[PDB]
Amino acid sequence: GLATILAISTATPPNCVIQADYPDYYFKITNSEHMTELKEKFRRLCEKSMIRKRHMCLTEEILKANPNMCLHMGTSLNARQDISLVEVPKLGKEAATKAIKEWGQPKSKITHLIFCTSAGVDMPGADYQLTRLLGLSPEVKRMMIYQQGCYAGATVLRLAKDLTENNKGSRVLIVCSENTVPTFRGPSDTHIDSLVGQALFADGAAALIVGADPDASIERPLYHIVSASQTLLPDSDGAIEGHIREAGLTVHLKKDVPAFFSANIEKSLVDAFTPIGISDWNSIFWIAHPGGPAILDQVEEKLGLRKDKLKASRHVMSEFGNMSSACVLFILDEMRKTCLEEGKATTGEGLDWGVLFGFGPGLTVETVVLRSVPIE
Amino acid sequence: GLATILAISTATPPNCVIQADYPDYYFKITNSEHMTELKEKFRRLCEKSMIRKRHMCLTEEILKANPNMCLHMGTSLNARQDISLVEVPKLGKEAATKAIKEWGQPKSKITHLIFCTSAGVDMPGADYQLTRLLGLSPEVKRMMIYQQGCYAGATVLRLAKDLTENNKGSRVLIVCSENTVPTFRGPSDTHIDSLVGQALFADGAAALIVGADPDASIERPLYHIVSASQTLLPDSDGAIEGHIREAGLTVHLKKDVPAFFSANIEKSLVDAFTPIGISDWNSIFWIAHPGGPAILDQVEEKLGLRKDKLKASRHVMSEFGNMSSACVLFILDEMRKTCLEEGKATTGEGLDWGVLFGFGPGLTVETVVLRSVPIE
Ligand SMILES: CC(C)(COP(=O)(O)OP(=O)(O)OC[C@H]1O[C@@H](n2cnc3c(N)ncnc32)[C@H](O)[C@@H]1OP(=O)(O)O)[C@@H](O)C(=O)NCCC(=O)NCCS
Ligand SMILES: CC(C)(COP(=O)(O)OP(=O)(O)OC[C@H]1O[C@@H](n2cnc3c(N)ncnc32)[C@H](O)[C@@H]1OP(=O)(O)O)[C@@H](O)C(=O)NCCC(=O)NCCS
Repeated sequence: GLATILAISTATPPNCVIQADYPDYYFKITNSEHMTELKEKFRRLCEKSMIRKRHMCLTEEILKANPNMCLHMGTSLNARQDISLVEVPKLGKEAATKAIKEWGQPKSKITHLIFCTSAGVDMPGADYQLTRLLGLSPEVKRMMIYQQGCYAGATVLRLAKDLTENNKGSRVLIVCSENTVPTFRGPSDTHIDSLVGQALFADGAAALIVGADPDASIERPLYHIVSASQTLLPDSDGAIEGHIREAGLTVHLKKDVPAFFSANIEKSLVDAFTPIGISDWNSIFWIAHPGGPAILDQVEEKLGLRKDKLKASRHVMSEFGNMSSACVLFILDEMRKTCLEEGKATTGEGLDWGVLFGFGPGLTVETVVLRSVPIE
Repeated sequence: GLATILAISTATPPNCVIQADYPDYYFKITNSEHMTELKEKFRRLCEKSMIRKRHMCLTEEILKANPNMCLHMGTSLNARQDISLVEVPKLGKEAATKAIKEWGQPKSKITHLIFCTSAGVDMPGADYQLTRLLGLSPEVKRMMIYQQGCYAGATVLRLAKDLTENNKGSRVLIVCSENTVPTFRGPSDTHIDSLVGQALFADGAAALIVGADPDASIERPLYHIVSASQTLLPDSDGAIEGHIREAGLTVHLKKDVPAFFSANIEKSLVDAFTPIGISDWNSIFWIAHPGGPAILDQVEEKLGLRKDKLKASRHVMSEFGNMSSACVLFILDEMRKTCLEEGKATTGEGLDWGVLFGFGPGLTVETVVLRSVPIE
């Protein structure tokens, strides 16, 4: 009777940028090539990011039409909203349609909708827009999770667990849709942490169907959501902040963000897995939000993870970059697809128990304990 | 085993405005006294609003320091954010402290926090700020409900029901905190619907403790949350919209908003109460979001409600105005207090079953079915 993931799909905007080409493109389109040292610093950030490509619905053409978006602090929120508020549900609809097709049931059986984005707020919200675009029932029970940043891919699983398990027959559609329209901006030699965001953030959407008590004749379980926790890390106030301003969403990142997450992550593992009798962190499958490669590297080092535990998470980071809440859902899709292709015994890389982590502002750690499903 | 409201408290900023004096004050502080006809129109709106007073943390002094807030469309989002993002959790903390005192248990027993506001978004959110201000456990499970407008006082009860009932031992703190900092603006003879907002919107916060399985030795039930639904009204797209812009939160209201809600409300009553065997809408106690007096008047007329059914809802509207999500929680507090004072048989005006309605963008109707508790 646990909430069960029944289908997962993803979508990205067509427009792609090769990370190796990005420092030249970025410093040219923002008219900052005279910033020779800052460009080389950005080059190092992009090289160290461990990202091969990123999708961005923002094109050279759109940026030329909105030049204040290319300044560091140009007045541009209205322009960003005009673009993003249409894009967020549109990209989410692409992912949702594919998830519903995989699931194979009529959309009239979707009783709940969770929509999640940090790319722009509006009233009514992206949940309303998606409900109308998909033609969901007017009576769909909606939860709109706005502006919760990079841990929210786990938040929506924590939410979906309680919705589906407390409501017999319920089926929840989850949609996360994120993009760089509010955060893209030109460079500043007094805002290096803003450059880090320019090296990492990307567009993407993911959609899931979740329900308790699957009908084995028509539905196929992929993961079970066993537990979901959330905690704030000690002494971490101010380490990640994002402010919605006249210049868009400004991003503020302290250098010891990776150290906070790696220094505290084992406590979440202990609290989540000791009650189950589990203590070997290499004996569980891992989905870790790739907020940056340094978070994943330092967690790996601190815990002594074998070097392939984080392969699925690093693969999504490499092929898609930091798509905020969407990343962990992309990673679940990657792992179950790869396990089916490679003939593994379970959707969790042949292991039975797994952990999914969201990392973001607070500092907040979201810890979800999963069970895999056998692949017969 | 139903989610049960165990404590309710409210808070308002000290600064109060008498509605009879507001047209003169408003047209003076916005430098618009030459708008003689528009001022009289605003006078009629304030007279017809059925509001006696409103609380607003915004003072003449603060508005003088932020003159772009007094224009109709002056660039002012940064100024509004600077004020509102501090005020929202501060006013919420005042209500939360009082609710926790009423409840009487240690704040370490609060396992979940729902924070709700449409007065300003930030990362981390007001839930984070409140957790630190109150000293809740770092492991409190937080849900941040941003920008869902006037139906969200019911949304948080719908959310709290599933959180508490799916988690044994859980106790949820709900805080709604709303204010006029993002919406206050000067008048425009081409934006009459914006004037309607200036006549109606107000500041306030409410806080509740909710939990299933109350401990009768230490806790006192006030209401049980039996069911919670949400629906979009047919052909209503665009009737209420709110946009987060460089000039703040702009408000857009069609004239037939009251007709949409009154024409469709009985369907929600039918769906919610027919399965319980209830059809007499005068036989249940009522909590109705006072989005404007015309909504309450037209619902009353359409359904044939006796003229005192909406007394508690109209009382809160009169003494506090439209505080968005906080209103329905103020009304629950008023009704249980009044019923205790007047010696009624139940916290629901002596009736056993009750309905609580949230109204807002979509158009969305939130329908919560309540049970009262006997007063011995
Ligand atoms: C950004 C990142 C990929 C850079 O990788 P790295 O080069 O191996 O790490 P380094 O310490 O060598 O950083 C290289 C340079 O960027 C600077 N830098 C990195 N993070 C920075 C930050 N948050 N603020 C300011 N400068 C920063 C470093 O100081 C260094 O500058 P310098 O060589 O001129 O002295 C890596 O630091 C990372 O993944 N950080 C976590 C990112 C994060 O916070 N994600 C959450 C976003 S919501
Ligand atoms: C605003 C309100 C109190 C006015 O009460 P009322 O005077 O009895 O109703 P009226 O139709 O006579 O309105 C008076 C005037 O305001 C105008 N008006 C009212 N609502 C308006 C709107 N949404 N847009 C533009 N004008 C509006 C009317 O046209 C009328 O102007 P006029 O006399 O010069 O022709 C009442 O209409 C109400 O409660 N409306 C619902 C408010 C609402 O939408 N709340 C949700 C906010 S999120």
